Amino acid sequence: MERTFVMIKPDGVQRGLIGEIISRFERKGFKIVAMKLMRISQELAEKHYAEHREKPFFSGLVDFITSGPVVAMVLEGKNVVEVVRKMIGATNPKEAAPGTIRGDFGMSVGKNVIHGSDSLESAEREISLFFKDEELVEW
Amino acid sequence: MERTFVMIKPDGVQRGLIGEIISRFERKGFKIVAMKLMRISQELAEKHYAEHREKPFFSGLVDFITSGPVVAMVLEGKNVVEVVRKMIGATNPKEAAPGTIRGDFGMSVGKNVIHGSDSLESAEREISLFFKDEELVEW
Amino acid sequence: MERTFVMIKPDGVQRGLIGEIISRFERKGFKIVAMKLMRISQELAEKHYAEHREKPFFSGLVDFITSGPVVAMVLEGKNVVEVVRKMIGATNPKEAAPGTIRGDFGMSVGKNVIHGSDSLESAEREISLFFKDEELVEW
Amino acid sequence: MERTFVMIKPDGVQRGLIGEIISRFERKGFKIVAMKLMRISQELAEKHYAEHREKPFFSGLVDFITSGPVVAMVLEGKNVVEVVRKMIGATNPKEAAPGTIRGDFGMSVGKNVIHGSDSLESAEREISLFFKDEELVEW
Amino acid sequence: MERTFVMIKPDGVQRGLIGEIISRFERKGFKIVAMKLMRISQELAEKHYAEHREKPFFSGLVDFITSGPVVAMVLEGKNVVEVVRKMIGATNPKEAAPGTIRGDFGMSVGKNVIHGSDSLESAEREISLFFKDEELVEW
Amino acid sequence: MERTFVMIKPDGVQRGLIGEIISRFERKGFKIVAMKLMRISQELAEKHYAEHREKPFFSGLVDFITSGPVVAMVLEGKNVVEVVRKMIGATNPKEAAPGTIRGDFGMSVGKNVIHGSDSLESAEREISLFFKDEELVEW
Repeated sequence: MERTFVMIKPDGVQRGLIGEIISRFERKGFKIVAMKLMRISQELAEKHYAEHREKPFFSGLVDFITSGPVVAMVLEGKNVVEVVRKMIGATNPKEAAPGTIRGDFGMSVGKNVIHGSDSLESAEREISLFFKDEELVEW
Repeated sequence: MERTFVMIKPDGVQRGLIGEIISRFERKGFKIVAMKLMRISQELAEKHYAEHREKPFFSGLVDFITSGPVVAMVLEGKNVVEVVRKMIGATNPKEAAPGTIRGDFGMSVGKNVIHGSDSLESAEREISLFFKDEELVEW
Repeated sequence: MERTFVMIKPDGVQRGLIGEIISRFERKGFKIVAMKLMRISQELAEKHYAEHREKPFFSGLVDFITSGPVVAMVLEGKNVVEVVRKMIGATNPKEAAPGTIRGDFGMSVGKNVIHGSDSLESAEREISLFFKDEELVEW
Repeated sequence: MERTFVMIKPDGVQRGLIGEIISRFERKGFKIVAMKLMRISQELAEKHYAEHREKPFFSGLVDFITSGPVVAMVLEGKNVVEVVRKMIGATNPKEAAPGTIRGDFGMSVGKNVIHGSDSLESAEREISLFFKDEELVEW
Repeated sequence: MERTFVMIKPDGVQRGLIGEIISRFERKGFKIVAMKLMRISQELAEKHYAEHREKPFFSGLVDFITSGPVVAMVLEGKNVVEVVRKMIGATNPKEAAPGTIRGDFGMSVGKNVIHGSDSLESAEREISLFFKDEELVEW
Repeated sequence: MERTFVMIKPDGVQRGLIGEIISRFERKGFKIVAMKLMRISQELAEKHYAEHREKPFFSGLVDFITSGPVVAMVLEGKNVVEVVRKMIGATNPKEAAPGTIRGDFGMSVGKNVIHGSDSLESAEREISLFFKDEELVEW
């Protein structure tokens, strides 16, 4: 059954938006099957953002995801990857539709509160990267 | 500084109240310094409820608490143990005041949505039981 | 099992509080087993308020209660009568506790947004008065 | 003055979404002029869904609207038919815009929480089908 | 740093929507740097709506913004003019996207709850018109 | 008729709680008859807190209250002073009941989010201190 990775970023955590974000996913009927508050190491951040490593300001992108506690989480349900992407909305919070997490809360592209996997492929990669098998919980 | 332990129980998880509960702690200004979704083992459930092990409802407690995922968490702030207990309210949701978590959501004395340490000592025992030091996160 | 009667009064209806009120009962885990929007007749209003028919505010009660649509409802669950009364709070919203329906929304002793049966007997009388058996719905 | 028919489906009712849905319509300024909790008979369901009778899985569509209590309701206000359609959003909750009832709550096309009339024509037909004249209330 | 003018119109004020509107802007991370409850004079209304003076029903447009207290306010933050325009949504509340203030609350074009500046140019004009320099507050 | 004074303090402003606070007063049915964002001057802060000027925390009070913008407001309605005090709750948020403003949001006795007049006399003094007559708005 389909799963996606979500990270509540340090700005989401620091601004007290964790409950609000989770409620949106629970109201929508998804299952949290893994979740933890953590601090992301340098290495892990670079691995996570590997496809961005030759892009402008890579290190400001990394610096920021290591600048505070995040909530790492795996959601399960039908069309979860795609549905979570639409609930989160466009990377740029000015362009993200109203009613999306980024349209309603995000302050800028760099401070856009939350990440969700792009694709089936990147969900599987991000889930394996952040969680061991034993951290997944059945329900 | 002062820390308390909170558990969103399987009824709170299964009913989609994780976010709402977390939001009350965030709006209150507390800092989540550790958090995880988990399944509680038989042994962990018995150590946690050790004081009630001679009571005739002990199997009802244990079977319930290990029946689905819970969210375990550590909260930090001034008077956190006392303040969190007041926010959660009386064990029996029928007696819990309106505006408490148990008063607004609990459905029975056993299905009361959430637990919070009841003293300084209980908070130290419970945090030690549920978390290793490495799962604690400085902001 | 145990049932109580609830009426969202014409002020609650006219101010747009039906959903909010219903949501508190749903988040609390009660089952709505009968519900309807209605206009209360003169006769129904007098039978309902029969005990106050010698009081000098009786015309104020009756004219108010039959002045716009109400929502009549039957709620079911453990301790529902007592729990619903506590959720609704004291008759005079000035005395009702914060977090109650009357404490959060009521504007005067007469415009107090909502009624809930005050005992087992009162709940049986009121349900009988407002609903025929065929309007009861098993889940 | 324009009216539309809304049905909160059994999944909306069973998941405790009745207040939330009603609040969205009351915040938007519409009047509930009829409402009831009911169970839909086989006959009524088939009549309601008559235009679908030669389409795939008709009977799964019927089976489901009879599988639990629904809330039947008539809303009144300007552009109500069309405005309610946009508030409810696309039949498919994956495609329904964020901020719509189906985008925020719906789990699938079959479990999409709510129905609202398509057209002036089908509102008039659905209202007559579910309500007698005396169940409409003036305000 | 960019600023925009917002007016909560008399219908928004009269329907108790002031907190809700402000919360949407605070959740989005904007700063209120000026705000007041006031009554708009005839002169000020005509000046405010000067570009509409040769359009149909100008005086009904004016009559209405003078028919009750409004909240005048200046918001500051990045892309504030444009982001506030999208949060408020299309002038016509039937066409305004769900999740926008006008899509969720507005009853009609004339009763559309709220105004926000069109452009950098009209923000500067509307701010100067409603506020003296000393009413702006630094933070 | 009866009026009280309310101040959303700099913690309430800086944390993004203005709307939420205002919404509780609006849902309660009170009329805002004057309101403004302001910076409080040293002198205004000392006159307001005159009774505490010999207490060792007086500098902590004054420095805090003049440390960022506040929202000053006048609310009108039956029993407004008493009712608003109950809604706000006890000075020390640890003692304030759940469902109060201070109980749900206050983080310390000094950072308690909000002030409301404590008597009829105090309300007259405070309204006089913070507002000129011309800032009062009849609905």
